[PDB]
Order: sequence, then structure tokens, then C-alpha cells
Amino acid sequence: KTAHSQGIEGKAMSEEWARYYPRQFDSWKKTKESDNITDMLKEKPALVVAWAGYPFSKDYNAPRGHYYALQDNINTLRTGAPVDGKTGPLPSACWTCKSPDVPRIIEQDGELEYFTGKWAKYGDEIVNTIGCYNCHDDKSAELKSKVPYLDRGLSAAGFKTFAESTHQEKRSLVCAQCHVEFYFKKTEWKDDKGVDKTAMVVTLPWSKGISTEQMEAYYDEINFADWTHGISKTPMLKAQHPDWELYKTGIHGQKGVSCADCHMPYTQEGAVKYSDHKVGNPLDNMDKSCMNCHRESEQKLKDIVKQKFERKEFLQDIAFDNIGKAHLETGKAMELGATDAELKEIRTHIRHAQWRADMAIAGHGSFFHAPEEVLRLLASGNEEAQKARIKLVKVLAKYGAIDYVAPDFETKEKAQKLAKVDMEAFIAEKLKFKQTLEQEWKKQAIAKGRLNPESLKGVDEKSSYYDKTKK
Amino acid sequence: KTAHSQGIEGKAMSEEWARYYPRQFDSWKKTKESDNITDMLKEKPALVVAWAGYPFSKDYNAPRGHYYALQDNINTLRTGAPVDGKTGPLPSACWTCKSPDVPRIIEQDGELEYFTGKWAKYGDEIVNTIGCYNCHDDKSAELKSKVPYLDRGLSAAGFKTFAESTHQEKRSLVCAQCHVEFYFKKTEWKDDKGVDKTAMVVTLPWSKGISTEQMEAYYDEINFADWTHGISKTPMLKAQHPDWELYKTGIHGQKGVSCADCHMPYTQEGAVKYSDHKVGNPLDNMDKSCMNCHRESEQKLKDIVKQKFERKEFLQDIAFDNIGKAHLETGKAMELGATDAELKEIRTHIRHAQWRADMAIAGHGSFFHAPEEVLRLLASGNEEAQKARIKLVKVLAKYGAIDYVAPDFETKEKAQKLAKVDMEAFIAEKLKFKQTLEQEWKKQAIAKGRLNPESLKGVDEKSSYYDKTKK
Ligand code: HEM
Ligand code: HEM
Ligand code: HEM
Ligand code: HEM
Ligand code: HEM
Ligand code: HEM
Ligand code: HEM
Ligand code: HEM
Ligand code: HEM
Ligand code: HEM
Ligand SMILES: [Ca+2]
Ligand SMILES: [Ca+2]
Ligand SMILES: [Y+2]
Ligand SMILES: [Y+2]
Ligand SMILES: [Y+2]
Ligand SMILES: [Y+2]
Ligand SMILES: [Y+2]
Ligand SMILES: [Y+2]
Ligand SMILES: [Y+2]
Repeated sequence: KTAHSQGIEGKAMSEEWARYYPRQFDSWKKTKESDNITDMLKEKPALVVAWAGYPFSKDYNAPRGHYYALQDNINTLRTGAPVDGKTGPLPSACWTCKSPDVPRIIEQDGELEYFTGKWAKYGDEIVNTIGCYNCHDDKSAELKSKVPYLDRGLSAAGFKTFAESTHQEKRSLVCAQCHVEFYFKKTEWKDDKGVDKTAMVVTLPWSKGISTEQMEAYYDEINFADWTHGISKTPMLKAQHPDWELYKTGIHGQKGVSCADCHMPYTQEGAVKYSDHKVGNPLDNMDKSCMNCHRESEQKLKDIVKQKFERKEFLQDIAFDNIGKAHLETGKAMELGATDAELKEIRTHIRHAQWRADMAIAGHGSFFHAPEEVLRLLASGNEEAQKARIKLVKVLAKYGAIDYVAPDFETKEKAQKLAKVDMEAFIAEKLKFKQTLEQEWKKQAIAKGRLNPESLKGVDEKSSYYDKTKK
Repeated sequence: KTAHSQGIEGKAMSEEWARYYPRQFDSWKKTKESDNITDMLKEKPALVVAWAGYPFSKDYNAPRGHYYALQDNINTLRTGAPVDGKTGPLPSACWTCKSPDVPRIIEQDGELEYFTGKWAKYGDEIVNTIGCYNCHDDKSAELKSKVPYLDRGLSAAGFKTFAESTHQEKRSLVCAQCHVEFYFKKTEWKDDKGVDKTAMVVTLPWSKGISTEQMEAYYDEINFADWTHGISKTPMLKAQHPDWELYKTGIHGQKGVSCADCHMPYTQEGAVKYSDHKVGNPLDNMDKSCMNCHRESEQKLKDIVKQKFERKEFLQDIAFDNIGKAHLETGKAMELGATDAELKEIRTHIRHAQWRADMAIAGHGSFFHAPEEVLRLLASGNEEAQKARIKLVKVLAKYGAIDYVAPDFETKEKAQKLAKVDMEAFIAEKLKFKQTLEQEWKKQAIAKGRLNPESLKGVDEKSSYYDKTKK
């Protein structure tokens, strides 16, 4: 048994676990050190054209430490500027993978209620970032999935559930609670008091399997779209960080090496080993992360990883350039009077092209976790985009525009103008939200004892649109 | 020292080495067991369109055992039907990687003379297949490169020469005498008796490095073409089995694992280890070839290799389909009156597309030796082909043919009709050569003591155009 066998009062606040587990708590907090904001729309402005009409065209940054997850959810322009609990663009589901308060609220309101309403609904309740309670039972400290959609997805794909899995499988599945592709399923229900309500429920599209092509077939069968493209009017699918799904295609996943083997390696003390809880870049500490299994030099292994990154970059830039041109050429054909019927096959190719290429790139470690699948997916996506473009030349010709040259989108600014994103406006609106309602959320949470101000130290120094200078 | 320190009389006949090295001789001869003819034009008829105007559009099969190398050189339709030493389509250089008689003849006539004249010039001299003398010194039995163009290539690429290399490097370089990409450099010279002569000299295009892109730059700088495409009139480059060059890109090559580690593994006897000389498929004997370094099951490792093959097939079929369509669409634009100036950029894209895709596929183990580079090359080649095709739509439109559909080439027969290859004719001509001059070559060689009839057992049972039923 543990020293807390009856459970932990205030379990959602990770600081409550420190009295039992100071070493894990200390390493866990050090994800504070990974504070860099890499603006992916600035680095890869093609992505802005790809996501025209969708919030990712406003703000999309690379992942940083878990310490920043909740605050980054609040800061992103994607969550907009609510004025109260009933406003703002996005739903409650946007908290789900950000906070140990999520399982707390599900365990209290129920899953459907939690998934009902606006993101802003829970601003003064969901206030702790990725914590011990997201991954551990507060009585036994055993690894646990705390979200019901993971087992749902596992079963649908023919996998064992979390409870049915081996320990080594659990050492990846805990991460898969969050590090997976998902969509929101509109779900009608009726509450305790008989009121009809609509939830938007996190759902893993895994019932045909976890390959990119199986998920594409799933989404096509249910005629699903995440949005209608703001330029080409294609019914689009958004990939989100399919980290676990791609990791399963790759040699390490095939061999049985878990997420935790590289990202939470064991550290040394006799009978008292412990797991490094500073989840970050395994290349920072290769002796702990790789050199237990590898006999090459660290430098040769790092050079190999760099090569993989460069291969992915090469194919990523080609795919998204053709995807971007295809969207723009479709928009031009629409301007000239091309019909939906004339554009249907083209739009199908664009949807598929971008689904495949986004699934390849949306997991930021996939270029390493599953290099060969990433390259094959980028190649396949590019081919779909080029099939669209070949068909588009003939549509453009039909309407007298065979010599049309799609505009360039080589800077974020130029791309956002094509996507009709008024950043200035969104940022100004966001700042006013942060200055008012967000501060009310934090004050109320602290007053109620849901939030410890210690957790906020340096948490809000940077976003893609400000930098006070260090997190 | 060896038991043959003064050298071996008749060294080019491998059977002369048997008295010293019965175990190596016995295993070496067992490449007889790899007798399958896989007709690659039947399997991948797109290749026929790709090679229209070039001998590979007639006959191209997968590699089989070394035991068949010389006979396969004679059988292939590519070497045609000489009637004497001054006829036939191909040059003397075509023997170079087929026979221990090659170093013998170079050591006697000189390199330039050897490289001067027709393939048929040496039909009654070059009569032994890949032998001990291709890889070993006949005094010391040490590993030796016997062909001068390898060191030339190594130096040009900044590599150490064979003599300067480590033992483990030599255990790949011996193979690289043959298992490399090459071209024939037209070389004017004057002989002993002052006669002007023209050699066609095997040359490795490595002076900018050994990557596919570096070789493409090399060939472009010297304005080289292997042939003018029979359909698109593009100045084409042919890739030939760049096995070693690609192997160097791959993780095993990067780690230092040699060709011989997998293909000529050590076998067990105490102080008397020996190397398995039956060069073939390492997957036939995984315990000898892989399981010394790998802890996964054999079956899991084989399943992984199958996955790599399937990825390569997927991308290969896409690339060559678009390459084939691009050649055919160019031919149609030419028929309509398109000018060379109008087609110049297109033809450049086709040349590059096919160079990259052929370099990816022409090494039949590359999908395993360097999987990620193979996928990246197929992706890059496909992109070049699709750039050509997009430009072609506009040329076709200019000439009133925007709705043109390039013909299908899904069978060898259909593809060869598009390529204007009269197989029947070539085969009939070939059989008459085999029935007459080839038999004269063999009879003369046996009479002169250059050829042992024992070496011919079952060697000529199969080609792509006959099968007496077993080799
Ligand atoms: C042991 C399992 C896990 C692994 C190996 C893992 C891995 C990672 C890595 C490497 C990063 C980026 C860190 C950096 O850039 O330095 C990250 C960020 C992130 N992870 Fe995890 N993670 C795990 C569990 C989870 C869980 C359970 C959740 C959800 C409750 C989650 C949600 C996130 C979020 C939202 C971010 C982005 C943080 C931000 O940018 O502010 N992860 N994770
Ligand atoms: C649409 C509602 C959501 C919003 C607004 C949101 C917001 C964010 C933000 C701002 C980031 C940091 C990187 C970035 O700037 O994009 C992030 C990263 C991340 N989120 Fe979410 N999130 C949402 C839904 C989800 C869900 C439902 C999950 C779990 C199933 C999840 C898991 C993660 C993970 C694992 C990362 C780090 C990996 C990466 O960004 O590639 N997110 N999210
Ligand atoms: C400060 C908060 C946390 C505390 C106090 C805590 C505590 C512990 C303890 C006591 C162990 C077993 C001993 C060890 O291997 O170190 C452990 C291991 C582990 N924890 Fe945590 N943990 C925390 C946060 C997290 C989070 C957020 C995750 C998921 C993203 C996580 C995932 C894991 C994993 C995968 C192991 C390895 C388990 C095994 O191999 O048996 N931990 N942690
Ligand atoms: C971040 C740390 C690591 C790095 C940089 C790394 C690097 C690599 C690379 C480059 C490969 C070749 C596969 C490919 O094409 O991608 C590989 C394969 C492999 N790695 Fe790792 N690795 C790491 C961690 C580990 C760990 C912790 C283990 C053991 C638990 C491991 C065991 C293996 C195994 C079993 C293979 C398959 C090839 C074989 O059987 O040797 N690796 N790794
Ligand atoms: C599903 C299990 C895993 C998850 C959820 C996961 C999570 C992640 C994430 C989110 C990233 C991107 C971080 C960023 O760009 O900010 C990443 C990168 C990476 N991961 Fe994992 N990982 C998993 C398995 C593994 C394994 C098994 C290994 C080692 C064999 C590994 C080694 C790495 C490496 C070397 C990087 C790239 C670091 C760099 O190049 O900067 N990961 N991982
Ligand atoms: C130890 C170094 C070498 C390795 C690892 C190697 C590997 C191979 C392999 C695996 C095959 C196909 C075997 C099969 O399908 O069963 C092959 C065929 C071939 N090899 Fe090598 N080889 C080596 C040395 C050489 C040398 C030195 C030459 C030139 C003198 C050469 C020329 C050829 C030729 C012409 C074929 C095709 C035979 C035919 O299809 O009739 N190889 N080699
Ligand atoms: C143009 C003159 C040549 C001809 C007619 C010729 C003929 C052949 C034939 C018939 C094969 C069996 C596979 C097939 O059907 O294509 C073969 C395979 C092979 N040849 Fe040649 N060859 C020539 C030049 C060379 C040269 C100069 C080298 C060495 C630098 C070489 C090395 C090899 C190797 C290593 C193979 C087995 C690998 C593979 O086919 O992918 N060949 N050759
Ligand atoms: C029947 C003809 C041959 C004979 C009698 C012969 C003889 C030998 C001998 C005595 C050794 C050293 C002992 C051993 O490792 O087994 C050896 C090794 C070797 N031979 Fe051969 N060999 C023949 C054909 C070839 C050919 C055609 C090649 C090249 C394609 C070749 C390449 C090698 C290699 C790479 C080694 C390993 C050398 C080392 O690791 O030190 N052999 N052979
Ligand atoms: C035909 C036999 C073999 C097979 C099927 C095989 C399979 C593999 C595979 C699938 C990988 C992952 C790299 C990739 O993405 O392609 C790999 C990597 C690797 N293999 Fe092999 N291999 C074989 C022979 C060998 C041998 C003989 C050695 C040792 C002399 C070796 C040592 C390695 C090493 C060092 C790596 C890099 C990853 C690591 O450091 O573990 N392999 N092999
Ligand atoms: C430059 C050095 C090497 C050469 C010249 C070479 C030669 C070849 C050739 C010509 C093939 C195609 C045979 C055919 O399709 O008929 C092949 C396939 C293959 N080679 Fe190599 N090889 C080399 C290095 C290696 C190494 C280091 C390994 C092991 C790590 C290896 C393992 C294999 C495997 C597994 C196949 C595929 C067999 C199959 O899927 O049927 N090779 N090799
Ligand atoms: Ca999605
Ligand atoms: Ca060539
Ligand atoms: Y407490
Ligand atoms: Y990061
Ligand atoms: Y070290
Ligand atoms: Y790989
Ligand atoms: Y003798
Ligand atoms: Y073969
Ligand atoms: Y075994």
C-alpha cells in the first residue's frame, strides 16, 4: 500500500502529492525549463493557407513543457476572447488534455455535462496544468488512464483496454490519453432535470484502425469535416498530434519501447530507482534515454536524427507548397464561376492530400518515432495534391485562366492576408480578455482554493504575440 | 604465407583455387541455387515506357546468383546478336563486372585496349563467371579490388582508396567493384603501334560525391545523356544498381556493417571459422546474417522488411506511372508540333524525375539497405514528374489537346508496343546467335583451356524468353 491509501485531499493540485513523492514532484516541475515558443505559422507559413477558415490559421506553436499546457490553452488565439461562460469560439472539450481538473470535473459533473457548453464555462475550475492526477491513481499511485475516450478508441481499434494492457503498454498509453488524434462528436443528450443538451465529445477516429488511411476512410464514411476551407471551400479534416498512432508504426513502437523509456527514463539509486518526470527532449540526456540500448556514439546518433528531420522538412515543404497552390487555384476557379460539380474530384484530392500530410507533420516527433511512415505519408499527400493541380489546370483553362499563377505565401504576413486573418484585431481582443476575465478566473480559483499561486510563477511570460522576455 | 605464394596457374578459373580452399569453393559454387529469373518488365511494365529507346526496354530481369552472371550477360536481349567480333550493339565494357577473365585481360591487353571494341570482341576469352580472382590476390589471398575505376571513383569522391581502407571497409569495397552506378566515358587514345582508337571506359560519376543529387549535378555539368528517349526525346540518364552508394546512406552502412556481414557471414569451426561464400538472400539464414546483432524474433524482423518493401512498391508505382504519362504526353505534344524550346523545361523535369526514381529502384536491396533515402528519392522523382505533367497540360492545351489521355501501359506487351520494341524479332535473332556464334565461343574457350565444361552445368536453362525448366 501507499502512504495515502485512502486518497489525496485536493488531488488535482499536484503540489498535494509532493509530501509523498518529492523526487517525482521536483522533476515534474522542471518542465518549466522548456519555455520556448516556436511560432509554426512564422516557420511554415504554408500552414496558414492550409488552415484558412480554421482557428489554426490564427495561432499555432510547437509544443513546450507540460508546465505551460494550461496557460498555452488560455493564451492561444484559437480560444479567442470570451466575456463570460457562454461566449468565445471553442467548446469545453478544449480543456480535456490540459489539466488534472478535467478528470476531477468529469468525476463530479459526468462526461456528458463536462462536454457540454463553451470553453469559457470552466475557466475558474480548470486551473491546474498537466499533473500527477492525470496519470496516477491517488490511492495506489498506479498508472491510470483518466479519460473514457481512450479505452473507447482502443476497443474500437481491436486493442486491449488500459486495464487489460501490460505494464510496458501502460507506459505509453498514459501519454495516449492526450497525445492522439481526435475529433469532436456532436452528441445530443438529456440531463437529470430532463433538459435537452448538446455535448461536443472528444472521440478518437480509430474504429477502422489507427493508420492514417484507416482514419481517412472512417471520416469519409461519416461524411465528416472539421471545417469548410476558407479559400477552396473543400470539406477539410484537421490532424492533431497523432503522436501515439504514428509511434505504433515505427520500429521503436514495434519493438515495444515505450514513450516513457525515452521521455521518462529511470534514474539510478539502488533499491530506489525513480523515473525522471521532466518530460522533454530525450536528446538532452542521451545516456539516460538512448545509450542504454545503443552502442553508437551519441554524436553519430544525433547526426542520424538530424538527417531524419531534414528528410521530413524536404518532403513537408514540397507537399504543403502544392497543397497551398491547390487551395488557391481552386479559389480562383470558383471566382471564375467553376461549379461544385466541376470541383468535386479536385476537392476530394485536396481533402485527402492535406489529411495525409497534416497527419505526417502534426506529431512533432513523428519524423523520429516513425520516419518511414512520415515520408510515405508526405509523398502520398503530395501525390494527391498534384492530382488536384493537374485537374485544376483544365478547370482554369475552361474559364480562360490557364496562365494563372497562384499567389506566393512565403511569409506569415502574406499567408494571413490570403487567409483573411486580421491578427491585430484578434490579438487586441485577446489581450482585453487576458486583462479582465482571465484574471477573474485566476482570482476566483485562488479564493476558492482550486489554484495555488505558486503554480503561476513565470507561466505567462510568453505567447506567439508577446514576450515579457523569459518564462 | 599461403600454400600458393608464387601465384595460381590458371587463376581466372575458380576451380584452380579449390585445391587450397575447398570450403570457400564449395559455398561459392552454391550460388547455382539462386536460379530464378524474375522478368522486371513483366512485373513493372511502366519501366518499358521509362526505357523506350534504350536496351532495357527489351530485357531486364532481377539479379540471380553469381553462378549465372556471365551467362546472363550473354543471354540478355540487351547484348543482341553479334555475328563476329566487330558486330552487336554493345561494347567490351559490358563484360567488366561479370568475370575473373576481365582482370586477366586488363592485366594483359591494358585497360584502354580492353575498353576498346565490341562486346563480341572477347566472347571466346571472357568465359568464367564471378570468381575468386575478382576479389582475391592469387598469392596472398587477401581481398583486392581488381578494377582501376573503383579507386578512381573513391578518390574523386574524397574516400580512401582500397589499399588505404580498413579491413571492414574492404569487406564492402570488394563488392563495390561491381555493385555501383557507372557510365561509359568515350576515351580517345593511341596504341603501341600508333593507331588512333576509341575506348568506352567504365567510369563512376562520383566526383561531386555519391548522393543521387550529386551525381545528377555531375551528369548535368558535362551535359551527359545515356540515350535520347524514344518517345519524349528527353536526354535521359540510366541508373544501374547503385547498391554501394545507397548502402552508404543507410543506417547499417553508417554504423559500419559491411556487405559481407550480412551476405557472407562467418560460419563456426573453432580456430577455423570461414566465410559463407554463397552470396544470396541474407533472410534465408537469419541466425547467421542478422541474429548476431538483433534481439527481436526472426519473424518480427522479416515482417519489418516486408513493410519496407511494400512502402517502396507504393511509391515506386506512383513515380513511374507519372513518369510514364509524362513521356507519353511529351510525345503527343511533339506530334502536335510543340517545339524543343517549348519542351525544354519539361524534358529537364523528366530527366531528373527518372534519374531520381531509377536511382531509388535500380539497387534491388536499397529498399532495405537505405529505406528512408529510397522513399525520399521516389518522392522527389515523383514531384519532378508531376511538375512536368502540370507544364504539359498547358502545352497540350496550346495545341488543342487539353483532354488527351496518355495511353495505358499496364502489361509488358502494351508497354513494348508503345516503346516500338519488336520482341519477336529480337528473340529470333538472339536464338540464332546462341545457336551459332555463342557455341563457337564456348567450344573455342574449352579447346584453348580457358573454360571448364563443368562450370556450364545447368547455367543456360533459363532466360526471360525461354525456360528449359530448371537451372
Ligand atoms: C508520459 C507520457 C507523455 C509523454 C512522453 C509526453 C510527451 C510530451 C512532450 C515531449 C512534449 C513537448 C515537451 C517540450 O517541448 O519540451 C509534450 C507537451 C505536451 N503534452 Fe505531453 N506527454 C505525455 C503525457 C501527456 C498527457 C497525459 C497529457 C494530457 C493530460 C499531455 C499533454 C501535452 C500538452 C497539452 C503539451 C503541450 C504543452 C504546451 O505547449 O504548453 N501529455 N508532451
Ligand atoms: C480544440 C480544442 C483545443 C485547443 C484550443 C487546444 C489548445 C492547445 C494549444 C494552444 C497547444 C500548444 C501548441 C499549439 O499552439 O497548438 C496544444 C497542444 C497540445 N494539445 Fe491541445 N487543444 C485542444 C484540444 C486537445 C485535445 C482534445 C487533446 C487530447 C486528446 C489535446 C492534446 C494536446 C497535446 C498532446 C499537445 C502537445 C502536442 C502538439 O501540440 O503537437 N488538445 N493544445
Ligand atoms: C508531481 C506529479 C507526479 C507524481 C508525484 C508522480 C509520482 C510517481 C511515482 C511515485 C512513480 C513510481 C516511482 C517512479 O518510477 O518514479 C511514478 C512513475 C511514473 N509516472 Fe508519475 N508522478 C507524477 C506525474 C506524472 C504524470 C503527469 C505522468 C503522465 C504524463 C506520470 C507518468 C508516470 C509514468 C509513465 C511512470 C513510470 C511507471 C512505471 O514504470 O511503473 N507521472 N510517478
Ligand atoms: C532518444 C533516444 C534514442 C535514439 C536517438 C535512438 C535511435 C535509433 C535509431 C536511429 C534507430 C534506427 C531506426 C530508424 O530508422 O529510425 C533505432 C532503432 C532501434 N532502437 Fe533506438 N534510439 C533511442 C532509444 C532507444 C531505447 C531507449 C531503446 C531500448 C529500450 C532502443 C532500442 C532500439 C531498437 C531495439 C531498435 C531496432 C533496431 C535494432 O533491433 O537494433 N532505442 N534507434
Ligand atoms: C507515444 C509515445 C511517445 C510520445 C507521446 C512522445 C512524444 C513526443 C513529442 C510530443 C515529441 C515532439 C516534442 C517537440 O517537438 O516539442 C517527441 C519528440 C521526440 N521523441 Fe518522443 N514520444 C514517444 C515515444 C518516443 C520513444 C519511444 C522515443 C525513443 C526511442 C522517443 C524519442 C523522441 C525523440 C528523439 C524526439 C525528437 C527530439 C528532437 O529532435 O528535438 N519518443 N516525442
Ligand atoms: C561480397 C560482395 C558482393 C555482394 C554482397 C554481392 C551481392 C549480390 C547479390 C545479393 C546478388 C543477387 C543474388 C541472388 O539473387 O540470389 C548479386 C548478383 C550479382 N552480382 Fe554481386 N555481390 C558481391 C560482389 C560482386 C562482384 C565483385 C561482382 C563483379 C565481378 C558482382 C556482380 C554481380 C552480378 C553481375 C550479379 C547478377 C548475377 C545474375 O543475375 O546472373 N558482385 N550480387
Ligand atoms: C552495358 C553493359 C552491361 C550489360 C549488357 C550488363 C548485363 C547485365 C545483366 C544481363 C544482368 C542481370 C540482370 C539484368 O537482366 O539486367 C546484370 C546485372 C548486374 N550487372 Fe551488369 N551489365 C553491363 C554492365 C555492367 C557493369 C559495367 C557493371 C559493374 C560496374 C555491372 C554490374 C552488374 C551488377 C552488380 C548486377 C547485379 C545487380 C542488378 O542487376 O541490380 N554491369 N548485368
Ligand atoms: C571459389 C572462389 C573463392 C575462394 C577459394 C575464396 C577464398 C577465400 C578465403 C581463403 C577467405 C579467408 C577465409 C574465410 O573467411 O573464409 C575468403 C574470405 C572472403 N572472401 Fe573469398 N574466395 C572466393 C570467392 C570470393 C569472391 C568472388 C568474393 C567477392 C565477391 C570473395 C570475397 C571474400 C570476402 C569479402 C571474404 C571475407 C574476408 C575477411 O573478412 O577477411 N570471395 N575467401
Ligand atoms: C539481414 C539481416 C538483418 C536485418 C533483417 C536487420 C534489420 C534491421 C532493421 C529493420 C533495423 C532498423 C533500421 C531501419 O529503419 O532500416 C536495423 C538497424 C540496425 N542493425 Fe540490423 N539487420 C540485419 C543485420 C544486422 C547485422 C549483421 C548487424 C551487426 C553487425 C546489425 C546491426 C544493426 C545496427 C547497429 C542498427 C542501428 C540501430 C541500432 O543501433 O540498434 N544488423 N537492422
Ligand atoms: C554494399 C554492400 C551490400 C551489397 C553490394 C548488397 C547487395 C545486395 C543486392 C544486390 C541485393 C538485391 C538482391 C536481389 O534482389 O536479388 C540485396 C538485398 C538485400 N541485402 Fe544487401 N548488400 C549490401 C549490404 C547489406 C547489408 C549490410 C545487409 C544487412 C544489414 C544486407 C542485407 C540485405 C537484405 C535483407 C536484402 C533483401 C533480401 C530480400 O528482401 O529478399 N545487405 N543486397
Ligand atoms: Ca482531428
Ligand atoms: Ca549509369
Ligand atoms: Y495535503
Ligand atoms: Y518543444
Ligand atoms: Y555518454
Ligand atoms: Y528507418
Ligand atoms: Y592447379
Ligand atoms: Y534475386
Ligand atoms: Y534463430
